[PDB]
Amino acid sequence: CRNRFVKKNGQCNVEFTNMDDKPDMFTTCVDIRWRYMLLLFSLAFLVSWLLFGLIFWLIALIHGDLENPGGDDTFKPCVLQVNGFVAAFLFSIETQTTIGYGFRCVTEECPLAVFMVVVQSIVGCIIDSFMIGAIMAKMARPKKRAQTLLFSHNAVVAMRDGKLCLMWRVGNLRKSHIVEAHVRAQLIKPRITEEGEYIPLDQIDIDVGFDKGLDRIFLVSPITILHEINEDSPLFGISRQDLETDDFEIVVILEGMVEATAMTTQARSSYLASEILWGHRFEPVLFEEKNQYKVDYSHFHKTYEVPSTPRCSAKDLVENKFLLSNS
Amino acid sequence: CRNRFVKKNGQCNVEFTNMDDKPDMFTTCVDIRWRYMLLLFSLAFLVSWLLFGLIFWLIALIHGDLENPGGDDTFKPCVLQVNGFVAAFLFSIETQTTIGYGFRCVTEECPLAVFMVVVQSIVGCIIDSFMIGAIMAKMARPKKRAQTLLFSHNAVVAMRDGKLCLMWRVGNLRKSHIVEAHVRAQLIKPRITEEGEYIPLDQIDIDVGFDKGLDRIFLVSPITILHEINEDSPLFGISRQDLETDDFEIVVILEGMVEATAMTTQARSSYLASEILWGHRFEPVLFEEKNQYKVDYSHFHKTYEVPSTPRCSAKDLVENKFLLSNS
Amino acid sequence: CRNRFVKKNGQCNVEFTNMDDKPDMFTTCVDIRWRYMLLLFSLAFLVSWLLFGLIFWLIALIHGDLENPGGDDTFKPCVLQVNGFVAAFLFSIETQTTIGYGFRCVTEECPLAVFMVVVQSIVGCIIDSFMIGAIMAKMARPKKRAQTLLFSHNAVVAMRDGKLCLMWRVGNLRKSHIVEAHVRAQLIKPRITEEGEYIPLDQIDIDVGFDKGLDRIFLVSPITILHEINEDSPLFGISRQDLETDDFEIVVILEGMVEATAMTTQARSSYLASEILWGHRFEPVLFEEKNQYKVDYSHFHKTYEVPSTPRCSAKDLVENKFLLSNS
Amino acid sequence: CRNRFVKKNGQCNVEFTNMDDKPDMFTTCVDIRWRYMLLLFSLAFLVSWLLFGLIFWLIALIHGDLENPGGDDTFKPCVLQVNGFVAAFLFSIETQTTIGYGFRCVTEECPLAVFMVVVQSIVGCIIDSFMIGAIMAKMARPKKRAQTLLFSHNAVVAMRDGKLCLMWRVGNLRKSHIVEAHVRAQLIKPRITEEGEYIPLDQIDIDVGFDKGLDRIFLVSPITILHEINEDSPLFGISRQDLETDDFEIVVILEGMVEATAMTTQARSSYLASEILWGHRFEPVLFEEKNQYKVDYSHFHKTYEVPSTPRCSAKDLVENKFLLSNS
Ligand SMILES: [K+]
Ligand SMILES: [K+]
Ligand SMILES: [K+]
Ligand SMILES: [K+]
Ligand SMILES: [K+]
Ligand SMILES: [K+]
Repeated sequence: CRNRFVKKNGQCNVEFTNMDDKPDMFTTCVDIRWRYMLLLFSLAFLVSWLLFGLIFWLIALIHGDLENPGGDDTFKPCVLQVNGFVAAFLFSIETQTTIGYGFRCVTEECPLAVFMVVVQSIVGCIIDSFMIGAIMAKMARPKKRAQTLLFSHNAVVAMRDGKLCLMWRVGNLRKSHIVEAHVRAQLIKPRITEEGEYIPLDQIDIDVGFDKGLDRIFLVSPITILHEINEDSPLFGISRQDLETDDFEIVVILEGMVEATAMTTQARSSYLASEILWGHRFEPVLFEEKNQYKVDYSHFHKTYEVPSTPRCSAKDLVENKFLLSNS
Repeated sequence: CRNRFVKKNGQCNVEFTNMDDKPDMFTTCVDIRWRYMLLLFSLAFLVSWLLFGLIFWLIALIHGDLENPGGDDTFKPCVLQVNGFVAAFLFSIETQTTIGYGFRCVTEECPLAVFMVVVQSIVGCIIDSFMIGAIMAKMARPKKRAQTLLFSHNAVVAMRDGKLCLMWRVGNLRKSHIVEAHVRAQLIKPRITEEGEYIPLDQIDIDVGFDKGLDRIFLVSPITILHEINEDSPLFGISRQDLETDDFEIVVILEGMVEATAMTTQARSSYLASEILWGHRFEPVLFEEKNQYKVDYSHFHKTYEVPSTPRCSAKDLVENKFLLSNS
Repeated sequence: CRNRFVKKNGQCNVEFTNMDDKPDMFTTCVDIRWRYMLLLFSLAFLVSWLLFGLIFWLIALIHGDLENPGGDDTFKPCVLQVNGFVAAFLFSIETQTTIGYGFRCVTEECPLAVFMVVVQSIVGCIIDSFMIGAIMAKMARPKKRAQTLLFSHNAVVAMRDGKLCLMWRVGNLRKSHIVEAHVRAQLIKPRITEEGEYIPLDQIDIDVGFDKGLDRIFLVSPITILHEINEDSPLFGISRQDLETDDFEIVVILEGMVEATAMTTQARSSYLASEILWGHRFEPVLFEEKNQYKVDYSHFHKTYEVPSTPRCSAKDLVENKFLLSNS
Repeated sequence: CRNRFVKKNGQCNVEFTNMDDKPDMFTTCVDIRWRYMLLLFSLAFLVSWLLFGLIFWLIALIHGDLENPGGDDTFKPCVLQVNGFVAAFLFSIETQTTIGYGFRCVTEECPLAVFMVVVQSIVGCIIDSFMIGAIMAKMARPKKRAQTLLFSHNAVVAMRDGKLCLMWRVGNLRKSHIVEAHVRAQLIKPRITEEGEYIPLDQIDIDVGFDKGLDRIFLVSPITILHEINEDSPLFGISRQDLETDDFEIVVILEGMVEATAMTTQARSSYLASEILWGHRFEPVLFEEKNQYKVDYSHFHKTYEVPSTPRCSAKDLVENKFLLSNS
């Protein structure tokens, strides 16, 4: 009844508080939402359009263009047809977007106006490039990527090849592969060291074959991950009855390079002591039909009872062999 | 005669069925075909062009512009020269593309029309950016990348340095390298555990040197991968005659970071029991000519018989030594 | 009092000198600062605008356009309305930016002028593309990325589970995870080999569990890294009093794939002999409140004394057991 | 005198011949040279500009526009001011580039002409996007990236800590780090197995500490890589005199994730038997000056003689100890 450290869906159940400070662009960019980033960029356009519009309007005002927007034989405006702020605003937009309808058109008359068109051209170009890049950042780096990996709802304890094992099933929801895929597991419980030190949650490795490289998996059809419960296992002393009492949690991990997303992935899940099914085995999901193999995923989470499974702990199992040898 | 789990070309022979649900953009993007994605984008242009065209047409209609498109001394249209829907449509296109010929040109007269030009400018800019990004997504993340790695058509069993070995050849088709390249192999067969549990396809590691780090290869010219068949090998009890009987499959893997594609790669192949050549050795592909080394790839798949190869299993080989020692 | 090889913040304290030579674009690009890269691109625009402007001006000059910019019935200019260098300059800008107001407009009259517009169009397009790319390079590859990982200010020496240990704490400042995270540590001191060879700084591994795969960590809430001090440890012979004398440094590393930045990361820190707190333990940062777990980061760096901690070295600790056994 | 398998600069000395076939875009793109890719894109522009120009010219021809380009009260051209092929060509360019000067301007008159402007707009947009992407491909994936890692010109054999060792030096030419850096080495020679099989070049691991994880290095200042020559070493039986006779090659590798280029890297070099200096040691490159450490890279390749170095092989060294024990 303690609590869930990692949720069934992989989400971690911890919140951070009281964090100190630092007084980056790429991370900041991908962290913001679409609607806000698009609002941001449209704001960037408006502001720059309005700014230059204001400048061209000032220039026109001072030059006397407002009273002679089309010019004549004796008089040439800085920008043709700026008759007021709305016109200046339009000329700004038309310049920066590069629409350039041309009714409002810069002339050779004013160095400053020519300068301002050069500047706005460069700015408009810079802004666009930043928008193209930010849109790719948030594009190729989404926070929501759909889980490509499935863990079974339950783990189970059963005999395989003379050994009592903790077992859980992993699967790939896509035809795409996972490169250099490998698995890990941890038992999560609080504990007090013999020296009296309290460890709120201790993370204790569950051996899935790392030392022989057998934690490395080639995952096509769903695979059943195996933990042999032995002297070195944290579950060594745990019997079926201990299970309905004990408060602990097992975190399971699958890591690898997903050929779809191109990025290294960590898929997570969790089994509470109460979510482990003793004396059970998974229903087979894999079937061969003539020319081809098929996986039926509706059997993925399903299990069946194996009543011949011993109800004592692995430690009892071992100790009993040594007890009936000597006598 | 059972069936092929992995095809010679690396393709996996399994199909998934009965999958449950989830109710992403980047993955969705790269999964669609070119012609459809290009059709999609052209559709995006049409729709937005038609939409704004419709809006400018409504504005023109209500303002009375249709009857005075060029305006006069007493009357100024919202957008010059919109005389009907085709003209409005053109003005829309010309605005969003930023072509801006200028015959059809927005004026200062109508706040709403100016507003709409601003909006369309932003939208056109957003659309373009998404097209530039999607085209890179599908660009830098192709599904068809040409296999850069070659496995020999056959594996073989022969003596090397006093040991009976399973051997197969791998090669790089490019001058480009593979960083942190390493190999793996698995024997694939169904089996029943002593407890009566049926495993439709069990995946059993074939030791290629992982424990000594010898599974790690520096691949320039083709290399012959070696599996010593010993007590711990699944092939320990298999003789030449067992081979023409037995139903099983060996999957071979090569993983590494391809310096060409920049992405971590898994190259796969398969050898059926019937595709393993007992008492054979690969023809050498590597030759030194004066100043330089050359590889002749026409010898890559070729093998020759070594009649002195023992036809008994490795287990017989060992057991026989112990049988002629003691006597 | 020797010196700091690695700073507390991970920065390395070494400078390179007397480096020889090589007589790339992507690296060169990301190495330059924003303001200089933006200045660079604006310079690229100016230069190309000025160049073509000069060319159109020459063409106009030679054709006689300067004296008849608008043309007439008997005479057609190469580019309409180029009346001087400022006009030519404007036409250049208007062409390359694709603003194209159209008052200055190329005609069918001069093959060379048409040619030049084609060329400038291609160049302007090339320049833009390079600017869009460079801006992404520097965008997705920043030098300043905010440290996502925290090391405790101090390490400590205390008993855990019957063993004297060197301990330090690591933490993730973000809810984002670290894929395939693992840790390392080194003792840095100069030394002289028995053969008389001087090694200015020798880097000696501190065992954090690599051989059992226990150097691999699943990091959610802060974790305390453990080095058991034993026969094989460089700290085996070091007591509490040796600590206030000895001159040495311990470098701690955490490597992994950060799910935020998408890139493989190396976080670093350092503990001088004087920064190690003997007979101390870290304050717990992790607390369970009902439905959820919380981390209080204000306790991250904090420690408390454990007076029962032995002040002798691990070697003394061992040797003393063997001394009181035999008697 | 045999030959060089790997050049001092890391380049591999092998050429492939007689390769079979496959009947991708991203790889193909980055493989082509700049000048050709830029020529390619400019060709793409020309072709599309010429094509549509031809179409608008046909349309104009058939409509009768060539004889009335400006139109009048009773007659409206499909595109204003197309008076011939040069004009049509200009209108094409002006449309696709989106310059849109506007002297040549499409009208509402011809559905086909409007259609063609829509099509060309989409095509021009597609072409541009492909150019922006290809330029990034070749941008972020260069073939020439400057070597960031240096190997010493020579290896050496000397005693360190009671053991005869093969040694070579590696260094980072940049302040940038290498994440998860690790080293490897191989002895390359042809050999004949006891069964009579010829291996043109056999690649035999040289143990740099892989089993203890000591092949993993934290590289700041140059480091001297160590191979202890022992029973399991291929160099076990090699003395100083054997060195001036023997024909063999040692390939050295350094792999890691370069924080600069963001990509996993393999740096390579080679030492011929003749390039190994027996009874030598590297000059120290690292020096501490007060507040800071410095590396002098002009000492990087330099070595000095250690006359006390034994000239016999490691095997002799061992065997001699056992010879003077027993007597
Ligand atoms: K334009
Ligand atoms: K334009
Ligand atoms: K125009
Ligand atoms: K090991
Ligand atoms: K990796
Ligand atoms: K225009």
